[PDB]
Amino acid sequence: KTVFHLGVTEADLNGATLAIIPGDPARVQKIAELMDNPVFLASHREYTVYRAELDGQSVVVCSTGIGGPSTSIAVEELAQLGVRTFLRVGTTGAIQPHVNVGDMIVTTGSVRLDGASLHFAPMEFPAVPDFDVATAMKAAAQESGATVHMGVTASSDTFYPGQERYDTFTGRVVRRFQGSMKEWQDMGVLNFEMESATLLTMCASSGLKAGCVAGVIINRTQKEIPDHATLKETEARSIKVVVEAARKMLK
Amino acid sequence: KTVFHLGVTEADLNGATLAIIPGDPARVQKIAELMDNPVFLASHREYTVYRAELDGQSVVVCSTGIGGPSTSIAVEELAQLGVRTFLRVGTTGAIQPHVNVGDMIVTTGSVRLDGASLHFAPMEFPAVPDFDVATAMKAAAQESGATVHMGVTASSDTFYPGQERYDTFTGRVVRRFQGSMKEWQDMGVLNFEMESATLLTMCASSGLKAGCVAGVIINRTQKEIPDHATLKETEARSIKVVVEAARKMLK
Amino acid sequence: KTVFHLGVTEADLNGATLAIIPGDPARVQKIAELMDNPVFLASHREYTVYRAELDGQSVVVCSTGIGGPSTSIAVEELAQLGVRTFLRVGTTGAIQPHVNVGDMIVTTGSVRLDGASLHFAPMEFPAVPDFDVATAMKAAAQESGATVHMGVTASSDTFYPGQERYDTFTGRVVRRFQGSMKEWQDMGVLNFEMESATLLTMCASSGLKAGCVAGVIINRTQKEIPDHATLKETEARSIKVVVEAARKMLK
Amino acid sequence: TKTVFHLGVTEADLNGATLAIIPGDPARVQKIAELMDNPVFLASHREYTVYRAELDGQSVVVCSTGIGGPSTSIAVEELAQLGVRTFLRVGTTGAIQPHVNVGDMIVTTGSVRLDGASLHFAPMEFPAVPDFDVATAMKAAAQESGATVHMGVTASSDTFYPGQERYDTFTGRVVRRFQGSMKEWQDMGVLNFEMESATLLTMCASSGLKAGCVAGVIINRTQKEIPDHATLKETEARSIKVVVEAARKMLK
Amino acid sequence: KTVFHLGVTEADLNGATLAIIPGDPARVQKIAELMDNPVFLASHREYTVYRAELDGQSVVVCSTGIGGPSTSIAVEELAQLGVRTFLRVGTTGAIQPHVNVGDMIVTTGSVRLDGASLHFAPMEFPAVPDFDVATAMKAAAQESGATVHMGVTASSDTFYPGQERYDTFTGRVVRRFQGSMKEWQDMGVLNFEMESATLLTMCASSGLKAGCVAGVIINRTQKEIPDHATLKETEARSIKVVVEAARKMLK
Amino acid sequence: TKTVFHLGVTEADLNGATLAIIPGDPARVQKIAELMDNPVFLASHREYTVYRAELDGQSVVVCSTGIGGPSTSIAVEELAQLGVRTFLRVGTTGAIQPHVNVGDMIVTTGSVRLDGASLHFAPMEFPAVPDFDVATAMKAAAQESGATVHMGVTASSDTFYPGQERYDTFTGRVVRRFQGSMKEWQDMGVLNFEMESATLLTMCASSGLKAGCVAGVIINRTQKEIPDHATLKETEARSIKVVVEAARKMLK
Ligand SMILES: [Mg+2]
Ligand code: NA
Ligand code: NA
Ligand code: NA
Repeated sequence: KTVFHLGVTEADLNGATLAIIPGDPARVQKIAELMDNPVFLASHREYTVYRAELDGQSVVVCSTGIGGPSTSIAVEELAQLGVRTFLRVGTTGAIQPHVNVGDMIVTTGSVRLDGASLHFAPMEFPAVPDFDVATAMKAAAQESGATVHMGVTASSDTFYPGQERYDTFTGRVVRRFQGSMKEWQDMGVLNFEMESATLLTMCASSGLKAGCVAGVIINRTQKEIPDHATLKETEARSIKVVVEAARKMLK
Repeated sequence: KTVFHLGVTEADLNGATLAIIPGDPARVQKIAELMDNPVFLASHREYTVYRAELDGQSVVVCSTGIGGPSTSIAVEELAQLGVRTFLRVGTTGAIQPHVNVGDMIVTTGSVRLDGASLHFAPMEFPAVPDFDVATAMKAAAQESGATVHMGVTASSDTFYPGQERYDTFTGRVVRRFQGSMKEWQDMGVLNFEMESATLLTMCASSGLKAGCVAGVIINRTQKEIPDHATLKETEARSIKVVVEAARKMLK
Repeated sequence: KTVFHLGVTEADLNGATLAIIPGDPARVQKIAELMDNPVFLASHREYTVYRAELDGQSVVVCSTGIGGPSTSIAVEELAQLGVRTFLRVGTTGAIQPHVNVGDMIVTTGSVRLDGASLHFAPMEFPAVPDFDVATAMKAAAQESGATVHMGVTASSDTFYPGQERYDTFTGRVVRRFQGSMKEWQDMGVLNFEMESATLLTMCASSGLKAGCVAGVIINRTQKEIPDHATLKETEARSIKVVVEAARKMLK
Repeated sequence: TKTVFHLGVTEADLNGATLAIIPGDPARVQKIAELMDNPVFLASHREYTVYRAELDGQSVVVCSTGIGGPSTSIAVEELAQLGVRTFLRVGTTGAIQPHVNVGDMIVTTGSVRLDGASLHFAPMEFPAVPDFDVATAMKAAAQESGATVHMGVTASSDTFYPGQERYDTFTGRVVRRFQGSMKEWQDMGVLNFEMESATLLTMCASSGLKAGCVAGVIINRTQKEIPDHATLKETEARSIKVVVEAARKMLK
Repeated sequence: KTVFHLGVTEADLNGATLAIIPGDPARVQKIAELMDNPVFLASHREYTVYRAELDGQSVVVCSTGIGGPSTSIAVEELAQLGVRTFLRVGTTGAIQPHVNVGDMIVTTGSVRLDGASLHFAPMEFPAVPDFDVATAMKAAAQESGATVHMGVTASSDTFYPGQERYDTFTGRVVRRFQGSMKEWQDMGVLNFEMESATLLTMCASSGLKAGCVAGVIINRTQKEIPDHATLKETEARSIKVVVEAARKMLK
Repeated sequence: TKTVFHLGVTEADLNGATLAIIPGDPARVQKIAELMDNPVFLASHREYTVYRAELDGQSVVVCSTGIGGPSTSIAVEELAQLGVRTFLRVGTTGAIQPHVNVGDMIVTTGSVRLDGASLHFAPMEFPAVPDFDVATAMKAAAQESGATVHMGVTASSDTFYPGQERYDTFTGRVVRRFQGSMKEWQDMGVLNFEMESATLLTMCASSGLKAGCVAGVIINRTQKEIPDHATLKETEARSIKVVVEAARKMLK
């Protein structure tokens, strides 16, 4: 049996029960090649799927696309094929002045500024990671030598108005999001992204283990775009960290 | 300047003020080749971008990925580059017994079961198309010989629970969506999809003209696999119709 | 055999399946007299009911009163007596500078700033007209020689605070409505009125065909007071247009 | 001289009135006014019929509201622009509790806000409650008329049909929000449904205006008995007699 | 049967069907000693319980603690033991300039700025007192010679941000509550407290009779500080008044 | 020097404490304080009993909260004014999952916000989340005690009765919102019910304070509604030993 969107079967996964889920399809091969015997399985729409081996055990790498809706499809269909643990990796921009480019963020909870999380649990339910995944990500990030921040991420269904950007076609932000960035800053939120609220809510309410780790590639309060060397090193560290976190999760 | 995600410039669009926006990146070239002088511009993440010419005028074709969040990025960045009219095309499944495979649906309004629409307008605001775009889509659809339905579409941030699917890993649907498919059926809703609420709300509240047309490729109330020829013909007709609707909007 | 509020039976309607529904009881006779053989049927509370003949077919004219609640009663009771198509006519202000006194607006969707719409469908559902009624209204309005605007109407349960009027007894506007007129202006909304959200939501979710057309008699953004002659012409044109729209709907 | 936009009257037309009786039906306005002295028709436009009269020498307005919070909110606002500060709603109603009998009177102590226009004056958390002096005067007038009086909560709906959980309709459907709602209100002690009190009471309690509602019971949803015309006629007449006596107590 | 939190039995109550419910456990004995034969029953957590006799009838005095949650436990457990009428007494701060220190407020309805009221009735339901109890409280307060205000009270789940206090650890007030005190002032709200919305909603929806009376001990709009004698007199008058209101409720 | 408004203490009274242990019941404050060095009573007002003690040479406060978010929010605010930055909640809880046994410990990783006071600090979208170091210390302290420990989501209710879907009550009714809610939380993997963690965690996570919750299971709601009182005394004793050891780990 082949799932509707991902184009793979349970046999294709070789017994994997853990997936690493980047957003960008072009990063899938790069993550798989950090492990042993990487194998391309399928690519359709924003979903590129590889398998590889980590300490002898099969691991899936599957892209999600941008946003909760496309992420929710990938997580569901991988769970149909036996995956139980989901490690999100990416890079991100921080919104607090003490966070530096090259630091890592491990999300301990997300502000649910999305719609798909409500398709799994009502708004009162916390978008929080599994404690073992969060523990493994913190340990892998710390062992990398980076400075690590554990804290809250704001997870938005838009890149522009929901992150209170005004440098846009209309220059307008709807009332709900006017003043929102300052509010999140004053509440200690570390960063914005666009998938964690869906991922964490769907997994925490469905018997699946999930977490999110990200390397910081810009501080939005300072707007200092990194040189190429620093960007490359931060991107590389983020995926090396997520693979070591997967290693810590294997049983 | 090059826009942040799509990787194209205003010059690359060569004057285009109208975009055709399918979901799947692999459909972009297939739409572009119905027009004159198609040229590939860029491909990043779920976003593949071509230009072409229709009756001497430039037209962009840009994929959106699945879901309102990735759609909202593409629409905003194309608008930054001068695009003012957005024609969504795709194929869909219907939820009314009287709608047959091969028929076309032109959306007159969407049920906002998404999150990104709320980043542009509060829930009270109607997710409705531009009337000229809807009229052009109806005319083009009828001129193709298909049976056309004008009506309401339910636009969900998930494929599974928000469309009241129970054939899933948990088999559960949150309270909000229990009994929902029958509620929408009794309210005359024609079909589910995953992008129109975001697209139509964002455009109608932002000075952009938008509409949606889709070919019906399955009927969820019927238990019948369509033949391959009928599916191919319906896909081909959907994109012929959207290009003819673009020709009507330009003229 | 009589419905509870309107005081008419199905036999009194002489087979009519289409109603013209103004708000003011005193306008019912005026609209009826534009058609053939007008006959007074009943008057109770805000509900004055006539019948007339248009191209040989019976048409009902029934006032609604101000607001969604009284409107919802008239629509339901007429539907119980066999009416399936409802054409709302009136006159309105406008909130966009480009809309002039004497122009006409055909609503493509309503902002649901009412309560009664929620008694038919949850807020996510679009308050949108039937496409054939909106098309007939656009055609009748344009054929009259008026400048016609197709677009979104804000439909408020109040005349005063929900339209952000400060020339009131308290001069207070509740937080929800502070700044709201500029927000709707920036979102492209054309006008305020007080019944379309209820009408359009109720009908679109209940298998009834509805639409709304209005003549513009004042513009909130303009200082010039309209010539009383232009007001009289606009009132007369509005009802001539809705009768022609009814002619185009007859089968 | 300028007239208010919908009601078609000026402050001078009211002869100093600071109290209004506000029925829903325009045809009941003259019937209330004639219980007082020197009733005079002022205007009729749309659902708004307006009379003045005198009670113990003081001017009183009588003005219909139409059905629903939206048309009611217009009448209250425009009357308040002309100096009216106290608003007494009267009408007749069904009841949803078995202990409330036809011919009894209900004085609303608070309303379930199943409307929209109340939200245009105060967020949902705000209570739709009457002025305590108005409710007190209504209770005293009702008791002095010989009727059995019930003080309690009224459910105030923007619809007559689905919001009152009626299924005998064109579609036969009731939206999810209102499925099971009649039994829910019954178990919470709610006495009756009507269609204007949540708007009226929220608008007035948040705007420095005094308001209350009294109604004669003319049917009981929970009963099958059909009241005859003399009983309905008696209940309608008593309801307006009671509201005029309540106005007298407010003016004293 | 011994109720779980309050630690009393029906026999301990000696037939009482009326309770006076202050917030502070230390005030229970003081209230009981205004009546005949005061007897300590139990003390656990924030719940101190006495019985006394008033005109020969048993009355309970039971503290609630601060907040709707602890109040809801006390009311429920007393109702299990036969109590049907609940008279809340306390002292409060007023937010209207015309309300003076030493005046008394009888609540005619509460703004539901709490959470526990929603555990008994949806937000649309009015947090309103029983009319007999409010009438008895008005009469007792007026007969004492105090100036009495009947009106709306804002009932907050917090002492600090929900009363728009900025003199706090963070100085932050969440968006919902920014500007809120001026909005309640403009709406004619008399005072803030922290239990009435829960108490009134719970009782009104559960067949129990409840009301609230308070003496004003501070006014947030007035700079002048009240003297010690005025405060001691106001605290003493508040409890004398509630006992006289209980007398008026006995049957 | 001024005392805080409700707690009746000054910063000097706390001897520089930056960590508080916050039980609900005033009578348990002394029981926790006596597990540390040099316990001293500071104040008692309303439901707030406050002691100071010393742990490995560092000052620690113990302060009761009362039942519910509203009284808890006062105590946390006023302790934070006096320099407290870390808050360790200890208490008992009712488990809702069948695999959790009486006497097990639960460390909350996030709370379902079935309260009102959390909304006075952050909108509903914001996660009621503990500080990660506090949750890590609580888990380690609970494991080191020999207890079986569960990490997971807690449903945090403003009521004991209907919001925890209890039916053995005066009316026997539960409002629509909460009908079927316990099964819904069970199917979503929620471990337990209590009444303060949503307020505590949301207020601290949005205000620069570190907080966590640990609780001993005294009842399993898949079995019964009201708990039994033998290992309960034993469960309470182990829970407070665990929270003191978690405090030691946070101070190290
Ligand atoms: Mg730096
Ligand atoms: Na996507
Ligand atoms: Na009306
Ligand atoms: Na308490």
